[PDB]
Amino acid sequence: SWHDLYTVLTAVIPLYVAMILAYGSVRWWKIFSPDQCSGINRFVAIFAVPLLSFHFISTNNPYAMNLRFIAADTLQKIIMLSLLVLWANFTRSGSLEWSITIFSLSTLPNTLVMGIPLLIAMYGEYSGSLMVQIVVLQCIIWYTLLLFLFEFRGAKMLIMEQFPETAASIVSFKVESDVVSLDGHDFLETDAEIGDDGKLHVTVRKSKNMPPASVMTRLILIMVWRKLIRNPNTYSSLIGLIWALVAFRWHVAMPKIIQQSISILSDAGLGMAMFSLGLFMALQPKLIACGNSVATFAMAVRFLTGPAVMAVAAIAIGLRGDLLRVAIVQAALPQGIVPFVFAKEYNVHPAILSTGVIFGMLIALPITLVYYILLGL
Amino acid sequence: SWHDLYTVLTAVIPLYVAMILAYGSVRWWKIFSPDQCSGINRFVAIFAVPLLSFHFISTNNPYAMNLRFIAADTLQKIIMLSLLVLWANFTRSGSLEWSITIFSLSTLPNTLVMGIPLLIAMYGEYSGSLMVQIVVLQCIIWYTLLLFLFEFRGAKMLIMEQFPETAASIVSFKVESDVVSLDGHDFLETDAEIGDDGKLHVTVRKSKNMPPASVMTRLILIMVWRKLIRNPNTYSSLIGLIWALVAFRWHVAMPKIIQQSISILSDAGLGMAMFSLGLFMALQPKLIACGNSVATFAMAVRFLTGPAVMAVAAIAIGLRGDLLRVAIVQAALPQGIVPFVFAKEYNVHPAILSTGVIFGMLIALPITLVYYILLGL
Repeated sequence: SWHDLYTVLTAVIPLYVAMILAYGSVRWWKIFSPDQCSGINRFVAIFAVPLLSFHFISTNNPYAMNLRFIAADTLQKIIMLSLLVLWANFTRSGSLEWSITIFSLSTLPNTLVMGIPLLIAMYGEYSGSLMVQIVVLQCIIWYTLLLFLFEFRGAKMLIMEQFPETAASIVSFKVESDVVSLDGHDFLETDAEIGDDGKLHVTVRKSKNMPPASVMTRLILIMVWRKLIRNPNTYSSLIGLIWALVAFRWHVAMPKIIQQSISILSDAGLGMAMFSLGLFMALQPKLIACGNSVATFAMAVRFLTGPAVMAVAAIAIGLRGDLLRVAIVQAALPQGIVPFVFAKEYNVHPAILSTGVIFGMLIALPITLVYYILLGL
Repeated sequence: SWHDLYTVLTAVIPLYVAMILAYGSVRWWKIFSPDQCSGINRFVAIFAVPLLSFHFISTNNPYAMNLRFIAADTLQKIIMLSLLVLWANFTRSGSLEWSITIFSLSTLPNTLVMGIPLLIAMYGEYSGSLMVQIVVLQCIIWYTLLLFLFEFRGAKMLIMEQFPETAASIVSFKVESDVVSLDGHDFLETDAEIGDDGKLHVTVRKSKNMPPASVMTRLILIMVWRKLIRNPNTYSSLIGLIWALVAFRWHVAMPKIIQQSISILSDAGLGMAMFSLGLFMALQPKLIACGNSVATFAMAVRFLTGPAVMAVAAIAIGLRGDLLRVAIVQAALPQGIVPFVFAKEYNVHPAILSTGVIFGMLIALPITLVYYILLGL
């Protein structure tokens, strides 16, 4: 039909209007300076996104989750991880960075900003609830797993570089409180001291053999804790989950004054998110970053492999009806912002992820509309 | 009672929560740089305030205005202008700058950001409609009159300084297109050429006698047009008024897609306005700028003279019932932002206006609550 297409367009165009307004304000009309845009982006990331996430999570009911949908979403990621492990361990071309980038491209779409309105327009409010559950799972688990992988890579790099031969007998790690990351952007020095028994201890502070897995486990856990304790998204997710649990357990209603206090800043989340995405689009030197072959490979992976593995897993478990379609449409969404930020901070193929987010936001309307039409027959 | 007090507090606290959040982010937790705050303020002023004003104006019905309320609001300003004229012309202590500052302090409260929610909570939606009408009148007329006065002062200063003796016989003024203001922040040079008949013409370009009023009228009109053509508020007000007229004449409904496109950025108006006010509060070196005596004089004028002249005019015309109270409560609101911006750009007592806006926002809750209680007996 065409009325449903008009409803989908009505839902999706205002986001693009905000994006184009920001793009023109920076590129055509020359209104905002780069550092002013940085300040707007900082405000958005610190305030508008965490409050929107809190508002979405604290309304979701954790006692009415759809088990099979979560099972399919987890099964596709298990399939992807298995494929990556087999490719990396049993082929000379495999690498950890490529595995991380492929996992991010093929398994982490943008569900918060764009997924909820588009899926609500396409199928209804139950699709919105499913997107909320997916966002909750993504925030609690998959972002934590990405951080685990990034911290493991950083720790491996530090161990390999600092102790090419001495790292054989290391058993303990010490890190000062001033250390916040293992990216390498700062001056990290590890003093070494001989133990009484004969082993060697190392202390990490700010200015090819493997030790046993226990010490890496401890170090990675410490780093992951130190970075989760200083991230607004973790606080938003945890507080929202706890409040949702208690409120749907004891039917407790939040005070109206606190609700309005949260909403007065939560109401700016979607428009400011799209505006900041437009600012990011305008600040880039050119729309396509990596190049023709790399960009077409990334776009093909994002818009084909994700839907393909989603279909395989969904018919494998037994998803049927509109739910199945929802999964496929969820798989074809543009790639998320949080993995892009992670790739920027750890500098693991940031150009490919930037091409992903921006060009996917640009060309998701034709691709998602085509998916909707084909699944509509 | 106390339930009505709780409702008023519920309406007003979230604004202060946003303000305090911004103040702490800049002062306590040190999140935003001064230029990032400037970028946020620029975004707010360019986008969020004009769109909020457009949304409010385009919904108002211009065929159902309350004539007597507008008559009282205009009568108080006529009284103030008459008092200022008598004081300035017939006393050696009178001045134009003092008259402008007193008029701004005593006649221009903040009705858009704070007046509408507070008055809706206090008295109902009809109070909101009255505040919308007041905002429309303020945007169309009184801001234009302020600009007329400021441009007249600038033209007088330029004429007096450039031609202490030659300005007697000037008859025509020419201004190049690059000139945007008469503030003096730029290099303004006025070439003089002798006419064929014998008079002298002057051309203004960017690097005690009075001429007849026609030439000042022409020059001031040209400058006012050149500045109204480059102000988002004028476009917002004009387009909103035209759309409201046609839509309430022919019962035309705006397309839903355009409505959502406007609303996605209009929804951030109130929270971002309060956030920017908090940023302004945090960026100042100290809360009180002018000093103890000047601040107490300005605050006393704002919170006593305005209500007093409002009462005089309202009982003079014959306002009775809650409407009368509304006027008084409208007169005790904190002083507006647009006159403060005007005073900043023309540098006419900016410290007093800054003290006005900030300290009035701080202590309007006790004063307005006291007014509500006393008028409630």
